[PDB]
Amino acid sequence: TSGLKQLDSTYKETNQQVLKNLDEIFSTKIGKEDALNIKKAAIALRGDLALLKANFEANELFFISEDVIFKTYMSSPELLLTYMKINPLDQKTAEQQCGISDKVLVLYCEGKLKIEQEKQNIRERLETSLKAYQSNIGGTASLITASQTLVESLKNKNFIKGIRKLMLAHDKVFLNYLEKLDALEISLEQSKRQYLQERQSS
Repeated sequence: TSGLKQLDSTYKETNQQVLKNLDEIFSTKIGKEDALNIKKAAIALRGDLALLKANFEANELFFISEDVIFKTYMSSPELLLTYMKINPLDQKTAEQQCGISDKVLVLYCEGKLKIEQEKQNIRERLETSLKAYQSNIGGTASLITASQTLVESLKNKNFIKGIRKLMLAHDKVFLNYLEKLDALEISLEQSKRQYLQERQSS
């Protein structure tokens, strides 16, 4: 989806601007431990913003490499079956879980197992992303209080909305990988099914 790179881009741009005006937004004689709190919030918000960007960028990185997998060995049962022949699982696991006589049925079984593994990896990533986001998005609120004009705080509000739109979009990419792998697992069984109808002709 190209709406992704759009959201991505708007985030990056306006995040750069906020980091630029950070000294200005939080700007600094007897009750001036309040100025400490201000410099405290400033420091905290840098950290929150940075951990958020770090999370997105780790995700953009996984997507590039994950997408290739869905163009290659996870693109069809035919290709996964091939991958699995060349790249079989260790003898322990292929015995505990895949000790069946037909050598082709072992490909199908090692295949399903591979899809399962991939699903687990993807959900863990989505979970890590979620946790990292949730623990940092709240700190972003400092921006509203710290803005001096109402006009400026509504700019910051709209900035934060970008963060959330982009994050929602990332969640959807994860969920969609999980969907593709589930559909693949079905195709693989439709494939296993035909193999068994074709096997009963000999």
